[PDB]
Amino acid sequence: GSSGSSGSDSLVVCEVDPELKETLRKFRFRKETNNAAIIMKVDKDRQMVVLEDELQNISPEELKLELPERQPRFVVYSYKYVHDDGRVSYPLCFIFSSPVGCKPEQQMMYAGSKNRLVQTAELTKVFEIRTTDDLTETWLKEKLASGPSSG
Repeated sequence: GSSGSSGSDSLVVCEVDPELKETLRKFRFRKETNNAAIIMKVDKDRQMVVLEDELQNISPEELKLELPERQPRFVVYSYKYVHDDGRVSYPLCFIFSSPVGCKPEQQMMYAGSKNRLVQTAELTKVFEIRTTDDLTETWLKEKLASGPSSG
């Protein structure tokens, strides 16, 4: 992690909207049993993270399509992993949608509030996708299984 440059230690960290905070607490304990995703954004007007969209019964291939191509935002995908003996749990993870074609003025808004939004949802698993394309059934199940491959 050398490639890159920095200067001052401060960003435009945003708060965790009250209307959203619940969305997370509920998502983690929702009355569902399928794969669902939650895309949240940050309003520059209220410098606070607010829900943007919520899709249910969607695969790791559709979410990537729902995401933009040059706009940073938060995304909480809930996959369903099975065992074998007859046990299946849904390992909720935090998918940070951060493309390489967006502006450094916005990306920061999410890069600085990311920890805040995540910490709010209480997600022990957080991943960063360099691009929607990355968000693939595999690239996803790979992180859950047991860490990705190299890097």
